[PDB]
Amino acid sequence: SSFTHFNEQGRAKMVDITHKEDTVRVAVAQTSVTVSREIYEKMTSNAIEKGDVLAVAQVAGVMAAKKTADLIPMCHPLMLKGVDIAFAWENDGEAHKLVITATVKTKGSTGVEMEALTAASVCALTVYDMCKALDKGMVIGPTYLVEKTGGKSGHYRRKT
Amino acid sequence: SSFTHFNEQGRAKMVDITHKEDTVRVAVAQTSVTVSREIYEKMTSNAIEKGDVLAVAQVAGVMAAKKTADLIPMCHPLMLKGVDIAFAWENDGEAHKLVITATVKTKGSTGVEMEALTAASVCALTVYDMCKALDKGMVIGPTYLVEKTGGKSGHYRRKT
Amino acid sequence: SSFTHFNEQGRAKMVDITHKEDTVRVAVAQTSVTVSREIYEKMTSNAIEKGDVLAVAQVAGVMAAKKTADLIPMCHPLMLKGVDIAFAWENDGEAHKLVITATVKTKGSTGVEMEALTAASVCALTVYDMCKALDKGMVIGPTYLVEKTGGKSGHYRRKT
Amino acid sequence: SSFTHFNEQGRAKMVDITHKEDTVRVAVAQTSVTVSREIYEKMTSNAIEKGDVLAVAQVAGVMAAKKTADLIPMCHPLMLKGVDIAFAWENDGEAHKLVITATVKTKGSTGVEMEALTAASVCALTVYDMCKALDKGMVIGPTYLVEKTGGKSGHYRRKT
Amino acid sequence: SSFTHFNEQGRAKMVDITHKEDTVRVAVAQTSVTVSREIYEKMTSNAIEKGDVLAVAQVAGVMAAKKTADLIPMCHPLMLKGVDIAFAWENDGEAHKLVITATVKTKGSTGVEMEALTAASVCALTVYDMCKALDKGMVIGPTYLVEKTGGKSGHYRRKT
Amino acid sequence: SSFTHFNEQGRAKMVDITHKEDTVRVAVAQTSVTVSREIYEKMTSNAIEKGDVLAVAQVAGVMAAKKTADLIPMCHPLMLKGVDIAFAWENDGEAHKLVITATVKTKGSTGVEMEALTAASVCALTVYDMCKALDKGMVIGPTYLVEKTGGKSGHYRRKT
Repeated sequence: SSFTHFNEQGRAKMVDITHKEDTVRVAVAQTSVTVSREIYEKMTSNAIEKGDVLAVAQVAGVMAAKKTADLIPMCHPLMLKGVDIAFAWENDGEAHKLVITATVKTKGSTGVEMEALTAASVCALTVYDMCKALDKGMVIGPTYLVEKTGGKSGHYRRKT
Repeated sequence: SSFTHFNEQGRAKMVDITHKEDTVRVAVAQTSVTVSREIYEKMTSNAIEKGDVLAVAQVAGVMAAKKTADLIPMCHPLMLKGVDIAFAWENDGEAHKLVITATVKTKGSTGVEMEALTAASVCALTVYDMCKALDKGMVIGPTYLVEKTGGKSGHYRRKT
Repeated sequence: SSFTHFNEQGRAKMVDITHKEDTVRVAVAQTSVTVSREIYEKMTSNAIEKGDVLAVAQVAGVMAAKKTADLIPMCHPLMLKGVDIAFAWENDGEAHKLVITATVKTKGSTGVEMEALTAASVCALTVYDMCKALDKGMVIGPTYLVEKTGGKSGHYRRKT
Repeated sequence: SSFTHFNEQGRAKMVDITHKEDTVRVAVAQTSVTVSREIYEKMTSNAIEKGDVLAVAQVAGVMAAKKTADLIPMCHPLMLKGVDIAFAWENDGEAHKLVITATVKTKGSTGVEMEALTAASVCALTVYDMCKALDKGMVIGPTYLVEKTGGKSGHYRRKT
Repeated sequence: SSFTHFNEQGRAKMVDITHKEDTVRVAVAQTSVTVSREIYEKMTSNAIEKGDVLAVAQVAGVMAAKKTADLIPMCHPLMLKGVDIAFAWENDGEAHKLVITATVKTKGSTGVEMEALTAASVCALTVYDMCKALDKGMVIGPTYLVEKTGGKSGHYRRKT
Repeated sequence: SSFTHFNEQGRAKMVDITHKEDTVRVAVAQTSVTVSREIYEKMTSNAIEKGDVLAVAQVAGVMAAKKTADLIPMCHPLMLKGVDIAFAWENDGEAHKLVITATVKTKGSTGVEMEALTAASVCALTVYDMCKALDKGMVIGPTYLVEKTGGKSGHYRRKT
């Protein structure tokens, strides 16, 4: 086993994928934002705050998926065919945990794990930006790959 | 207490900071990447792999700090005065944990918490991109604010 | 009277504003999207379509204000202090007309008319993108400046 | 009929077009800029002002077509195969009206209506930026789709 | 003497300029494009080719000045106050040489040498892009700083 | 022979390549940075300065290849399949000359000469940015195309 993102001189390169074949590739990444009770309360009630934080974070996440190659040095620029995000409130203890799941799809010679991970990361950062006025102690993550299909390494799926 | 990023119609807005005063503001954010033993071994030895993953991730993180306003919908575009990142290998158990700490500085009417958090997040994503060929099970985070100075809310510092 | 955006050789330049003074500047721009009855009905009822088109368009508009200098060749890159957008349904006849009003604020040596106009334009384009599946005949505009304050030319205000 | 840009949770998503087939797609959009007599005179005579406003606006429009996915939240990033813009002075009354027509072409599973509309919009905004020193009362639009070919909805063509 | 763009760990950082004072800074950079006789002939006659290559290259150069921080890893994002470019045909022998001179101005705690150099470089690349259909043998450069004012290192001026 | 980047009205357009066929295309560009003895000494010894300038410049160059269409007005946005850069110190006299060679690969209907040239140019500019603290007299270039394969004009190769 060995790195693929370094060249003959030990420096970063964008791996040549010219020969590889084009297949349907999908990647699912997950992260979360743990928040204070106050933040959870204001995000789940429209009694006073009618603003939708998730709608904004969703948009940021989708747009981030498209900006992945602009942010990750060696990532290839791809023609994403689809990007969607799903939210779910959970309770990792007594604290409220917003779980974020990003799914990215494409047709090409390279996976979209980075696009999914980046979409999830920026989605979380946006939730943080929209709620930080209430509390700066919010915690993002862990962030990880849930699964990916297509490509050489076949189907990947985090064990649970 | 209340959200600041929503307008009179319950939709997202970039808060007007015209009246606020310009002061020295700093923000420190932290995250990490937990990796397999193989990834740790190849990143800490130059015997075969001479490529520097941290050098690439560092560059990505600094550039991400500058792209923060392009990624986070309601963030103000700022003239960052400084951005630096520090790395440290730790052992959150028997697994190797790369700790990433991003520090951002500026002079203005709004904090740089998002710039620091974004810098740290993309730095981590880049480490993941550079090592994923070896293992897709890497875990990023938790990501959180360590401290921030300047501004209304005074000095913030996560308790440890 | 004469152009300011052309140089000694008759080609485009970014006008030097080094000597000018920094003052509070605001700009308000307006546009609209005329839509079919079906589009209006689905955007104003949550009975089936619960998606908020305006929330997405609002985010796009704010982000576009920040990208103004990236899109308009000779515009100066500014540290926007605030950006907000307001919506209102009107009836320019028997057809439904969504009126969009973008307000941009800053502190500097140049106005933000372009930022407001661009914010409004992209906000409208986003409404169009979100509803085009229903009808491609939507009409955007007219788009124009409502008013601007600060600067040499003093206070401007479109007569009505 | 129903929206396609919203997901199972009522939030924005980039529609999956993985299954669709790749065909030749074209889109033509139109807009205009109504200007004062003075602006028209200086743009149509090289006696004193030799700067070419249309050359600058043309460049901005083409570049905007490529930035469409960066500006419109749910638009797919495409490999545009061609982008061209045409100008024509008209007289919508006694006032001078610069008509702008943008044509975008590509080969893929999704239309380029947004790319054409965005190209036209930014082209107009650039004309406004280059002439605003003379008058801020310029009016942009209406902006609309003239026609599009390829895709499910077959050939579209605005009736005149 | 020592590098300023590396941190305590030997990796890239954006130097903190928080303490420095804000002064008027200017930078002038120069480059050129050596072309074949055919390219020179078509660029200097409107008999058949009426397209203005310099107008396009000028726009690209100005826009590149603004994108400098997006391209150069450790450059600070600045509020440029002015950007202009000048062209001149010369004869570095019997071959035609288009000389490009970019001038950038700002008010801040850091010079704009990179903005001027980048503006000149992209301006040249654009001339190349517009004429490559005629010949791929065009040569760009040398590219260098002509002079800079303001800052610690005082006034710099290349000896001739 | 004639320009391809101008339309029927003598203004810039992105040439339609819809009909052309997709083939493997490669482009190799070269440039250099001539530096003072002091700069060469600090870049080739780790005795004190352990920072790797080439690692940073390499990353900037690869990322610039992907940003080519954002910088060069009429360039088509492509799905680059590979980007690599190679360095070599030479002595164009008694002065030290860092030679930079960028290779870009893709599969499509248009060459990647601009991507290679842009990658090389920004790589050089980054070396300059990282070393300018030591000397502002560094000279970049000449920059030129070494060779390109695929496409109509067949195989191109600069004579030496």
